[PDB]
Amino acid sequence: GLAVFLPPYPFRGLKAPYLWMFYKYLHCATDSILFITGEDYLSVTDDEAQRARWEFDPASMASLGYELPNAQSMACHEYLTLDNAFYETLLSRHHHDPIKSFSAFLTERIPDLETELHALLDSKKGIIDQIDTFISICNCPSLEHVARTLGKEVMHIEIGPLRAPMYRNTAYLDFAGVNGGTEASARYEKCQAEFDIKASLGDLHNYFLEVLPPAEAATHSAAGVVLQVEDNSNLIAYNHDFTNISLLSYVRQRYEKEDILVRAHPGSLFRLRDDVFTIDDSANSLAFINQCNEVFTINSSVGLEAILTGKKTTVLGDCSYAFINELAGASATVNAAAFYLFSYLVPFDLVFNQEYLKFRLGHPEEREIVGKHIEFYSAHSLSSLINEAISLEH
Amino acid sequence: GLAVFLPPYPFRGLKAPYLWMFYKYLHCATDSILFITGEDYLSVTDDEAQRARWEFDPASMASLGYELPNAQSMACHEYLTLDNAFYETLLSRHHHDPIKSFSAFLTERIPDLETELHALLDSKKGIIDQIDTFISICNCPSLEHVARTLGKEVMHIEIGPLRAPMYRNTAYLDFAGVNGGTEASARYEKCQAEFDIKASLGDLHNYFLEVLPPAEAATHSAAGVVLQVEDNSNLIAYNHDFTNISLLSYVRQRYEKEDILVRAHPGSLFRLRDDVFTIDDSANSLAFINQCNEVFTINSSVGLEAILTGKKTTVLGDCSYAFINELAGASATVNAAAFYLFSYLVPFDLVFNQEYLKFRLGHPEEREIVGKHIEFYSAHSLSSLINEAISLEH
Ligand SMILES: Nc1ccn([C@@H]2O[C@H](COP(=O)(O)O[C@@]3(C(=O)O)C[C@@H](O)[C@@H](O)[C@@H]([C@H](O)CO)O3)[C@@H](O)[C@H]2O)c(=O)n1
Ligand SMILES: Nc1ccn([C@@H]2O[C@H](COP(=O)(O)O[C@@]3(C(=O)O)C[C@@H](O)[C@@H](O)[C@@H]([C@H](O)CO)O3)[C@@H](O)[C@H]2O)c(=O)n1
Repeated sequence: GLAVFLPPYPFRGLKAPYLWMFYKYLHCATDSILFITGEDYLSVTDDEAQRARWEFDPASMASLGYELPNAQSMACHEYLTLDNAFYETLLSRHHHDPIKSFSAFLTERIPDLETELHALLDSKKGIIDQIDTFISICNCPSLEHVARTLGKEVMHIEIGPLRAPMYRNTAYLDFAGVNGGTEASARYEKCQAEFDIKASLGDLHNYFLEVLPPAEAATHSAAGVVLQVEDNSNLIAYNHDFTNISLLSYVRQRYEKEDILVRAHPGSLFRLRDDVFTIDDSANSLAFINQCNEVFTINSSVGLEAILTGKKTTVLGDCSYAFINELAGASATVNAAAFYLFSYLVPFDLVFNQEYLKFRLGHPEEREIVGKHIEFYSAHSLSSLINEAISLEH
Repeated sequence: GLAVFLPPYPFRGLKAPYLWMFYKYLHCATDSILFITGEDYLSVTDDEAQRARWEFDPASMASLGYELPNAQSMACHEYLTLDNAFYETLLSRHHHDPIKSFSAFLTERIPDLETELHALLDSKKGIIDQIDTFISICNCPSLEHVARTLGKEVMHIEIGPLRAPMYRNTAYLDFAGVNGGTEASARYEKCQAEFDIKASLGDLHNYFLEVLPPAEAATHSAAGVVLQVEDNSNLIAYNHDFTNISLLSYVRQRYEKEDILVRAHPGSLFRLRDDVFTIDDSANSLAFINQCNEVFTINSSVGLEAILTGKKTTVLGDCSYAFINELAGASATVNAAAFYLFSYLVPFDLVFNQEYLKFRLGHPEEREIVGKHIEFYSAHSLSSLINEAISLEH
């Protein structure tokens, strides 16, 4: 079966922080799977002092394609629960800074964590052997080390950078790292010679757009700045020490403040005062981007959007799509982006689909991977698969 | 004379960033002083695309006690100007992050900076010998190293944590460090035995309050969180890696979100969304504090305010006043705070007064220092000086 790691540790101050993926796996489940999680994920469903959370909102539920589990839905599966005192103990080893503790959880081994994991995984006999792969929603070297000892692979799975309703839903699936430490550039390097895509970057973008585009390229700001959620894993671990405020100061070295348009992240706790910069108020990030000559970001999904619409983009942090931007030729960039969208990214629902997971677990050729994504999307060389997908969809 | 260091480097994206202190020294000047600064501080006065800055606002001018210089006012003094390409070069040595470059400027030696300083300081003969002390508005180990080579002391001078109109204006003056690396705790340790202050912490606070207090201790939040300006020197260098967002997550480990009251810094670029926490909207930080049972801060001036009003205070960064909070007994805390307010802090105008600077340059006894501050404030042992000041002022 699948071993799904949904750590309960409330680093950002929220209990059961990955509850939406717990509900998505639980909704889509054909076989039993092993949850490695925390008591919180199980009791939130009945605790009334938190039904104002967004994972219980029918608009988020419909958008991610899940319904709330019931007693029978829970009982198909096995559960292993981590405890809190390791969390308390972890905080005190990092000066009671929960954000530094999160950083450590994302980027270093924690021996106590590993022992707890090793203990739960043979808490009952037969558990270990039934495990076909681990799935983790974030990088976790404690788990990756545990997985090596046992001979298990680790699929790192997260919602993608293109999302409904603006786009088809996409998801990440990467054996090395999600967001940080990814293998997207190395997968492309192995197959770049098979890519001869007869489309522009804009045509790639249109294939994935599910809406009429805004499209008012008239009136502009020389520079657009993308802000991110301040304590997102991207901004804690893979940011190269850039923050929202040093990103703005980066931009202000280069442009006067009258030439800068700044878009706060809708999900951030913080908004911009209407004092110094021109604050964007577009209904969506695509219409924000189309108002800017160039775009500056740490590692937000919106940077990919800026690259697919042809904009000069500066990417200051590590991310899965950076390598696309770093290519020289215009054609080289198109081919790298097409591999990215059609083969690195996965149609969102497949990463919760157990047979597609078995497929990826056999490490098939890039042609097979691209042919299975396009089949899902549309419901013979690799280049002609994509070229025709583009040509027919249009 | 005085050698005043007002670095022109626009780390926070603002030219002539320390312009208000340049205008305060220029207004108060009796003798010629040597400015070590940048071309920007001189041309801003005539550049019309920046008279919207707050240093030209008659309300800031009246509050800090200065008027704008004229041609004659400038001509009393000598000027030495730093150049920009060292700044450009510094940025590229820190991944073009201006906030990391600022951190380095505040906490490490920069050899190129030192050579530039050494060059300007004997650009003309006789400059060096006329220098009686350097004054710097922030810590700068390049300058401190330069000062040691030449045999000069460095006064670190900044606006204090108590400010008009809520309080008498105060200023910092410290030979080792301002904000970071201060000597306040070590000055107190040398004289603690001379301190027997017959007053409460509240009476200390009242001596400095210049307004009727708000005073509505009825209705409360278990926890108040103080946010700071995100790219302030305090939050770049002396913060122990705490940020506004990890401070909130620190508080959320300890209290539910319904028990937390959060005050953004009025000067920050960012305000809080009205979604998750109760956002304070008091007219001033004192009325915010009086609504909270305990107060959490990195190293904001408001933490001192919380300590003078008797509140349980948590201080997560380095600051000049921390040592007061770390004391055990109630009496011990009063005495440490009285030394802090009456002898560590300086009445704001004296730190621009050239004869008072000569006084401090002779390193007089704490009794002399306290007697000169109280004389300024009111216009014989150390304990009876303060006890009577408190008793008469009331
Ligand atoms: N200034 C911004 C930033 C984002 N968005 C919108 O918010 C979405 C997410 O972009 P993000 O910038 O990539 O958001 C974060 C981030 O802040 O870095 C937080 C959260 O989405 C989380 O999903 C992580 C990664 O998905 C972690 O795996 O990424 C975009 O696709 C876009 O719809 C926006 O409109 N404006
Ligand atoms: N949440 C806050 C923070 C501050 N203040 C008010 O703003 C003032 C400054 O407090 P600060 O928190 O100490 O402000 C900063 C800071 O953000 O740390 C920025 C700026 O004042 C600068 O003066 C530095 C030091 O003065 C640097 O020497 O300190 C307080 O005295 C108080 O009037 C407030 O009302 N609410």
